[PDB]
Amino acid sequence: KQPISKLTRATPGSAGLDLCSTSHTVLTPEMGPQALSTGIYGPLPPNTFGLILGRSSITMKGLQVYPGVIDNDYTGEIKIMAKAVNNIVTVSQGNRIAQLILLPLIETDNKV
Amino acid sequence: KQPISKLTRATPGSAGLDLCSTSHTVLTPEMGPQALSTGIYGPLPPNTFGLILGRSSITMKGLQVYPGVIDNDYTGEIKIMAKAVNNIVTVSQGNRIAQLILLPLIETDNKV
Amino acid sequence: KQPISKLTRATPGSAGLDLCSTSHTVLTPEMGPQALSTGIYGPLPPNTFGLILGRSSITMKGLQVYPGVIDNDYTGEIKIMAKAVNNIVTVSQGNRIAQLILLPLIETDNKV
Ligand SMILES: O=c1ccn([C@H]2C[C@H](O)[C@@H](COP(=O)(O)NP(=O)(O)OP(=O)(O)O)O2)c(=O)[nH]1
Ligand SMILES: O=c1ccn([C@H]2C[C@H](O)[C@@H](COP(=O)(O)NP(=O)(O)OP(=O)(O)O)O2)c(=O)[nH]1
Ligand SMILES: O=c1ccn([C@H]2C[C@H](O)[C@@H](COP(=O)(O)NP(=O)(O)OP(=O)(O)O)O2)c(=O)[nH]1
Ligand SMILES: [Mg+2]
Ligand SMILES: [Mg+2]
Ligand SMILES: [Mg+2]
Repeated sequence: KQPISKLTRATPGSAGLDLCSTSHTVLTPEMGPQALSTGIYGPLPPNTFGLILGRSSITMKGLQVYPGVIDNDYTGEIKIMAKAVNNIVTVSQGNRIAQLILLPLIETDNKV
Repeated sequence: KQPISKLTRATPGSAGLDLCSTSHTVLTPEMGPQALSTGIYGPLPPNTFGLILGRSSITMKGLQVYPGVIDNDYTGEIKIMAKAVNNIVTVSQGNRIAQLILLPLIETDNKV
Repeated sequence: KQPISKLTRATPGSAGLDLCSTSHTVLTPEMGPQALSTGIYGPLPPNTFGLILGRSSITMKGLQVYPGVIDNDYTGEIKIMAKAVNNIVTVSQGNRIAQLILLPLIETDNKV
């Protein structure tokens, strides 16, 4: 297992940490949502939660990433939920497919 | 009407407040986006805004929730904007279909 | 080029800055994702990043906006990544098609 801290940013001002697919995978529209492995695991830094979002270059090439919420205390593997929009999409091993954004986790009095 | 404060978190580290559908609804791909009732109303806590996002277990079962922005001062009913991706999806009353994330509302000098 | 500061909010409590299309464009489902011009450019205020999200009235009319991350130091044109869901969608010049949300950019020790 590899932690969040192993992820990298494209540039200092890049909002997201890049997430790569660990397998070669082919996706077609009729397959619907698929969960792609990353080999990267939660949990997140205290007081933060994560959002998985698409990279625009990948979205424009026809692979939609469904935004996903990563809970602060999640300790499982971060998977990318993805669907081919219109056409056959081929993802190669180590391709940068999504990005992880970290956001503040607001406290509320909501019952847990 | 029920306020945000009545919503619940799965767990202390869960980023989202769960949103349930108040009706039994069937969705097919050809129907396009549908607004599902929740019986839950704005407004939000001061200096925050909301984002409606899908639950991953639901996304992977073929129901896409379109991310929605809930404005701080919205006082209407929070509805879930949803679409069946590929197949017929059946939502039962009280099923947890989406989640509400609260985020800080940044001030800017943009004209209003 | 026009900066972010020229954008406007619907109302004081509106989380988003409105983004309008600079061209008349027709979209059909088979076309897949399209990048719509806005004539608005980065960069963003220090310590913030942007998220492009759909307006709910537009989503419910059948035009999906793919959430997009705007990096702090992006200096290019902000484009709206959009797809007609089920039907033919016609976007007119100056129509409000998306919104820009500003969020805090969290610092991490991730290698850049
Ligand atoms: O795209 C995603 C979304 C979620 N996740 C993981 C991280 C998060 O902590 C966990 C829970 O996600 P959701 O709350 O959105 N799913 P759900 O509500 O269906 O499951 P649970 O009831 O356990 O919260 O699933 C992913 O790995 N990828
Ligand atoms: O998924 C959603 C998205 C928005 N909303 C509500 C809450 C928000 O305050 C209100 C406005 O949403 P948008 O700003 O995204 N819609 P639009 O720009 O089309 O309407 P308005 O011009 O009034 O802001 O709609 C939902 O109930 N569900
Ligand atoms: O919907 C979008 C998404 C991104 N963008 C721009 C702003 C952002 O700074 C830039 C990078 O977006 P992504 O990081 O999501 N794309 P990608 O990872 O494919 O490119 P890069 O490797 O340069 O980061 O693209 C848009 O204009 N519209
Ligand atoms: Mg990127
Ligand atoms: Mg959940
Ligand atoms: Mg709006």
